[PDB]
Amino acid sequence: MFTEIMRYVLDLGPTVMLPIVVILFSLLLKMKPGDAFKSGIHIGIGFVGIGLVIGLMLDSIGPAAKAMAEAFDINLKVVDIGWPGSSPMTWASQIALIAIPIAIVVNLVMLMTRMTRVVNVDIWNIWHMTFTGALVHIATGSYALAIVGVVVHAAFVYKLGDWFAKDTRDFFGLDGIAIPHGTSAYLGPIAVLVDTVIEKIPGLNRIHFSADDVQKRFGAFGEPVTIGFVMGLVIGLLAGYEIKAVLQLAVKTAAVMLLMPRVIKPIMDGLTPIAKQARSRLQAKFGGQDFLIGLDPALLLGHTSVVSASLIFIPLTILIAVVTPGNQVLPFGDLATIGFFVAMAVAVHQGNLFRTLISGVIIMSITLWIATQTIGLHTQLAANAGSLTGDGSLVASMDQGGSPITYLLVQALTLENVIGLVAIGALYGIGIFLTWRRAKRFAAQAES
Amino acid sequence: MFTEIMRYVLDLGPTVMLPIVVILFSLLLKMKPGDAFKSGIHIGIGFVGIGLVIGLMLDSIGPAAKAMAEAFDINLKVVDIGWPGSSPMTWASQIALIAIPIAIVVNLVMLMTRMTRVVNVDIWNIWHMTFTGALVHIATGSYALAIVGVVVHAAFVYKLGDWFAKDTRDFFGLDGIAIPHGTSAYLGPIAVLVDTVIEKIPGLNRIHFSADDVQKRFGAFGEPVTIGFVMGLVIGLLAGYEIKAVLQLAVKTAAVMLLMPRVIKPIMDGLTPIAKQARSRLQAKFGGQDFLIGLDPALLLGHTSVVSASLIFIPLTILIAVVTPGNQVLPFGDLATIGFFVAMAVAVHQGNLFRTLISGVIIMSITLWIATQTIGLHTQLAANAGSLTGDGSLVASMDQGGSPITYLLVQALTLENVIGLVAIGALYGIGIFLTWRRAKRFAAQAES
Ligand SMILES: CCCCCCCC/C=C/CCCCCCCC(=O)OC[C@H](O)CO
Ligand SMILES: CCCCCCCC/C=C/CCCCCCCC(=O)OC[C@H](O)CO
Repeated sequence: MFTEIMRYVLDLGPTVMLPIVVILFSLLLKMKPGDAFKSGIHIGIGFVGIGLVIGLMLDSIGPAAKAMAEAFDINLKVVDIGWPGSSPMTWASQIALIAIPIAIVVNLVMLMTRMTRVVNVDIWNIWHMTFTGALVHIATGSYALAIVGVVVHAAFVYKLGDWFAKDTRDFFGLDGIAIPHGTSAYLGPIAVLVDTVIEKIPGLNRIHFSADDVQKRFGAFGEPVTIGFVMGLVIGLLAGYEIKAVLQLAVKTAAVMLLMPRVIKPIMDGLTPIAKQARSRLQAKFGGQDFLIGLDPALLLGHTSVVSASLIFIPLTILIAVVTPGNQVLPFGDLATIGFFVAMAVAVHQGNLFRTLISGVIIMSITLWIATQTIGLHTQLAANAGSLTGDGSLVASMDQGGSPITYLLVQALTLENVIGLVAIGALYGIGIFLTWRRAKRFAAQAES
Repeated sequence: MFTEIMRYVLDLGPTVMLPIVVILFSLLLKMKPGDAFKSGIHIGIGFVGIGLVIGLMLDSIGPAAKAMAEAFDINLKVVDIGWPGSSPMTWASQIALIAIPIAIVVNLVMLMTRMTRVVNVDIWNIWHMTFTGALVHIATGSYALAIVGVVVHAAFVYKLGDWFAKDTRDFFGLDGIAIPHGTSAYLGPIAVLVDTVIEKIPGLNRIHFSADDVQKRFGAFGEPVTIGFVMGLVIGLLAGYEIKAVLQLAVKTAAVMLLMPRVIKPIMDGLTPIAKQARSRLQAKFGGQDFLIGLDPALLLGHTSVVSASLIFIPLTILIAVVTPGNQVLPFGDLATIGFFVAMAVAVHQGNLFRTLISGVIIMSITLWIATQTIGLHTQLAANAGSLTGDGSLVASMDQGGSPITYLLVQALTLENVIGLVAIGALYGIGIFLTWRRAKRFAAQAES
C-alpha cells in the first residue's frame, strides 16, 4: 500500500532515507562503492548531531524563553504552539501523505521544463506545504483547492531555493545546496525588500555593525562564544532563574555557538566528492546545468550571526508581540528555534546587525499578525487531530500559522480581508519580485 | 553549612564550577582577563557536548544491549545496575559529602610530600572512592575503616594518574591531563600484565590487528566512522531489532565515533594556553617539574579505537558472563559504555585488537566474578539508600562493584575468602608492580 511504503520511508528518517538516496546517486555515478557509503554515513551523522543541538536548544533555551513570555504579563491569551505543535497536526490531515508524491511531481515537472535547479530530497519538510493545503481545505472546503495550494507552496519554495542559492553557497558555505523550506526561505523576500530600501536611503545605507566589528573592538569578549554566554545569562535572568541556572544556561547557549557548526560539517564533508564527480559528468550532458540539493533549513543555524540573532530576538519577539497592533498571539513554542525566522535575513544584509534588527521586527510583526488572522483555521486543524482538550483554548502558531504563503492563498480564495490581502500581497509580492531580480544579476555576473 | 555549600559547589556542575577554577588559575598565572574567560567557556562547551554524546550512547546503544542480555534473564538472575545506579546509591552514604575534603586533603598531602603529580579537579568521580568506603563500612561495621578505604582509594587513583600519564598524552592527546578516576584506570594494571605475558610468548608477540592495518586492508570500509556503522548493524540485529531500527542505530553508533572526538577538543583547546603559561611561570619555582590535571575518564572515549571496543565487547561481556565460573550477575547498565572498562588496555597494547580482546576477557571475567561476590553489600547499599523493595531482588553492578580495589580492601579487613584475597591480590599486585615499572622506565627514557 502507498501509505505504508510512504509511512515506512517517512518514519525511516533522514538518518537512513537520505543517505540511501545519496548513496544510490553515487553508485550510478561511477563512484567507488566504499566512497559512496562513506558520504551517506556522514550525511546521516550530521543529522544525528543536528537533532542533538536542536534538542539542546528546545530543552534549555526553550524553557527559559517560555518563562520570559509568562513573566512578561500581557494580555496575549493565545499561545504559540510552535512548529513542534504545528507539524503533528499537519501530518494528521487527509492530504498529509498524498502531498509528498505531489510535491516531487511538481519538482519533476519543473526540473524537466527547466523551471527549477532544486532537486529536493527532504521529504520531511513537506508538512509546510500540507499546512497551506490544510488551512485552504478548512476555509474553502474543496479537496482540489487544498491540493492546488500544495502545488503553489511547492513551486514557490522550489524557486525560493533557486533565488537564495548564492546566499546559501557564499554566506553559509553550502555549495550545491539549496534551502527551500521553512521560515528561513519564505520570509527571506521580506528581508530582500528591507535591504533593497535601505541601500537607497542615504546615511542609513552606510550604518554598519557586524559581529566581526565586535571582535575588532573587544577581542575575546567579542568572540561569538562570549556573546553566547552573556546573551544566555540575560535570557536566564529575564526568566527569573537563580544564579546557578543562569550560569548553567549561558554555557549551553554558548555551546550552541560552537557545536552547531561542527554538527553540520559532516554533510558538507560528504557531499563535496559526489557533487564534483557529478559536475564532471553532467556538464557534458545537460550542459552547465548546475543543480542544487534541497535540504533542511537547520543547516542555516550553524552561522554565528544567525545564532546571535536567534538569542537576541528571544526577548525582542516578546516585545514585538506586544507592540504589533492587532496581535493576540503570545510567542512560545517557536522562541527557542527563532533563528529559523531571521536566518536568510542575515544573509541578505551580509552580517549587518543593524538591518537584521529592522528586518526582524517587520518579519515578527507580520508573522504575529498573520497568526492572529489564522487562529480560527489553526484551531480547527487542532480539533481535526485531537489536540483540542475540553478547554477549547484558541490554538495558534508562528510557524506556518504566520506564513504569508498559507495566508495569502486563504485570503484569496475566500476574500475575507481584502485590505489584509492588498497590504500583505503587495509587501510579499514586491519581495518576490526583488528576490527574483537579484538572482538574475548573480547568474550573469558569475557566468561572464 | 558545609553540606549546603558542598552541594552548591557540586550542583553547579562540571560545566560551571570547573571553568571557575580554570578562570581563577589563569588570573593567578597573570594571564589576560578575556583570555582566561575564553578558556573557561570552551571547557564548559566541551562538557556540554560530552553529556550529549554520552547520552546518545546510553539512550541508543543501551536499550540494544539491554535487549541482548534479556535472553539470559533466566540463568543470571542478578542484574548489573551499572554506574547510572551505583553512583546515586553511593551519594546517599553518610561518607558522601565528607569524602570530598578527605580526598582533596589526601591529594594536597601527597602533592606537598612529592608523592603525586596529579591535581584532581573532578570532585564528581569521588563517588568511586565513597563506594569503596561504603562497602567497607557495611562489611566491617567501622566508620574509620570506611574512611581508610576512601584514602587508600584516593592514594591509588592519584598514583594511577601518574603511572598512566604517557598513555593519556601519547595515545590520547591529553597533554598535562591525567585520568585517575574510573574503571578505565583501576583495571589498567590488569592490561599491563596481559601485555607482559604475551610479549614473552614467541609468535604471539608478533600479532598485529591495529586500526591502521584495518584501513589499508579495507579502505573506506575500515575507517572509524564506517566501522561503527557495521557494528551498529550487528548490535541491532542481535537485539532483535527490526530492519529500520538496525539501520537507524547503526548511523548513531557511527555518529558517536565522530562526534565524541569533536566535543572533547574544546576542553583541550581551552586548557592548552593555560598549560604553557603555567610551564613558563612555575618551571623554575617547582624545579622544572611537570604537573597533571585530573579530569573525567570520558575524554578517553574520544579515541575511535575505544568506541569500537565499546561496541565489540557489548556481546562478549555478555557471552563471558555465561561461561565465567560462579557468575550470578547479568551485565546490563554498564554495557552502553563498556569502553569505560578497557580504555587504558587499548593504550597499553597500542591499539592491538588481538591483545585488547585477550585483556578485555580477563577484565570482564574478574569484574563479573567479583561483582557476584559483592552482591550482599550492594543490596544493602540500596536498602540504606531506599532503592529496594521487599521482593528479595538482589543488587549488583560491575562498575565499582566488581572493583579489585573495593574487593581487596573488604577481603583484607574482613578475611571472608582468604583464597580470593590471595588470588586477586597477587594478580593485581603483580600488575601494579609492572605498572609502576612502566612509569620508571618512561621517565628514565625522557631524561635520555
Ligand atoms: C510588484 C509585484 C507584486 C504586485 C502586488 C500587488 C498587490 C497584490 C494584491 C492583490 C489583492 C487585490 C484585491 C483582491 C480583491 C479584488 C476585489 C474584490 O473582488 O473585492 C470583493 C469585495 O467584496 C469588495 O468589497
Ligand atoms: C595505598 C595507601 C596507603 C596509605 C593509606 C593511609 C590511610 C590514612 C587514613 C586516615 C584516616 C584515619 C581514620 C579516621 C577515622 C575517623 C572516624 C571517626 O570520626 O570516629 C568517630 C566516629 O564517631 C565513629 O562513628
